[PDB]
Amino acid sequence: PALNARQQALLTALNACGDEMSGQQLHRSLDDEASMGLATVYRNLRQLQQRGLVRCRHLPTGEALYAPVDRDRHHLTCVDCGTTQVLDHCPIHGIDVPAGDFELLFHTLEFFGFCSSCRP
Amino acid sequence: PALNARQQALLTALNACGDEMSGQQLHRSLDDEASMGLATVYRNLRQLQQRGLVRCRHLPTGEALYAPVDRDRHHLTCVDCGTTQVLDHCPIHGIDVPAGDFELLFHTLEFFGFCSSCRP
Amino acid sequence: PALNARQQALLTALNACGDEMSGQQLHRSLDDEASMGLATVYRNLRQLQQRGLVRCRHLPTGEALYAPVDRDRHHLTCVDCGTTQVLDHCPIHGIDVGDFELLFHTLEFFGFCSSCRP
Amino acid sequence: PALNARQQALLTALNACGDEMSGQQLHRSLDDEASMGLATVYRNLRQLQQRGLVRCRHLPTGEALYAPVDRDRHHLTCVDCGTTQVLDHCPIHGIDVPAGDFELLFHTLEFFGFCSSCRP
Ligand SMILES: [Zn+2]
Ligand SMILES: [Zn+2]
Ligand SMILES: [Zn+2]
Ligand SMILES: [Zn+2]
Ligand SMILES: [Zn+2]
Ligand SMILES: [Zn+2]
Ligand SMILES: [Zn+2]
Ligand SMILES: [Zn+2]
Ligand SMILES: [Zn+2]
Repeated sequence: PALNARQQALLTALNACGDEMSGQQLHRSLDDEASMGLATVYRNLRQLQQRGLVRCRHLPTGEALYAPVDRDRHHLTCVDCGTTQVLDHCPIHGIDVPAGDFELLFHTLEFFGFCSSCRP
Repeated sequence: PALNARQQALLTALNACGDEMSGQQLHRSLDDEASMGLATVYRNLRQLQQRGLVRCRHLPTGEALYAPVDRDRHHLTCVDCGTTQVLDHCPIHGIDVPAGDFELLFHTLEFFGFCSSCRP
Repeated sequence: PALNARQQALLTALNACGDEMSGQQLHRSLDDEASMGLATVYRNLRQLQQRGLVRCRHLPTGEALYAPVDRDRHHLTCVDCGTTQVLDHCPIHGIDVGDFELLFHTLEFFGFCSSCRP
Repeated sequence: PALNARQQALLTALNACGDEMSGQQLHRSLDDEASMGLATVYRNLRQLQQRGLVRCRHLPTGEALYAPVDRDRHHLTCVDCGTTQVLDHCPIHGIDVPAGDFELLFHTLEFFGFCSSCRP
């Protein structure tokens, strides 16, 4: 098929941001011309996800962050204080999973531990 | 300090399930001898997480699932229909983190694509 | 006979744990002073099994789980995802079964969980 | 799904043998027409196991033995010398588990003790 105007506006906003965006950040980024209700943002994000055009991950707090499917950024996160840093590059280096008759689009990879302040 | 009786009962239940459980599923799994209130389950889970004895991740739905920290099971999930399969083996088994005094506990690795039924 | 220090340390650890333990979990759980190589853990477990003091079962993927012989817990296991529930009671309690001396039984159920059933 | 030619060849060989077979025994049983690599045998057995079309049980040594899912044979085994005898019939007589939202396929039932030679 082809993208409706709301799906196109969300993909444009996700591409324009250098980072991931929460549903609320994405909602606040829309100007009058592109404006839609918050529930409409989430519905249209879900459709973009089902078409494999948007990726999602959750912070430890449960907040969802969205990005274009091609943005493959991974983090180290302290399980105590939640402090987080981005990895320089993806350590899988584009290698394929071993290969079950499943068409692969992307991976989320997140590392968890204790920062200097929190380590026992 | 050593693990109290409630912390031990939760670790036992998470080990016995062979996979992961939400806080509500963990609560429903406890036998008469291990049973405690739901708020007690959440408080004790949070403590186990902070001690690095339990790992947590979020499903695409935003539900939080818990497992023993050493249970390292990854999935393929269809972004269209939400069908999921567990991988028999971790494809990044033994990975080190690249580069200042951060103690690694675990990684979350999840693959997303289209299943046989959904692939265009 | 009587148990050597290594056999006693493994039986103590299996009794102290509220559930079954893999050989690797048992190995990691030992006190520093009683610690031994993983192959030594397996050799000593095999001796405890031969004396009828420890029971063993295998997960579908081949991992061995050990417990005191007296712990008679049975499971429902999904053959797809490996999700498991313990049965609250033994469903063959009181079952009947020359010169074979019976010590214990393993009883394990396999199927599809709600998520995996097509 | 449906069975590929390798899955069909393994099911045929397991049905043709009067009892259970290790992956290596199954591999050695295949004729020129049905032959495949050992790793292919294990991969295809694992798939059949996950689909509930073959049953698996482990000898005390850890060796995996496979059979058609409907073949329900149980044993008496000496824990000392490993000598084993088959039970003349299943004493559960097809009775169902008590009955959560779980579809039951089969049971493994194994008895353990000391043979005449072994009790000290
Ligand atoms: Zn921290
Ligand atoms: Zn990556
Ligand atoms: Zn690199
Ligand atoms: Zn699908
Ligand atoms: Zn892993
Ligand atoms: Zn399952
Ligand atoms: Zn029993
Ligand atoms: Zn014997
Ligand atoms: Zn039977």
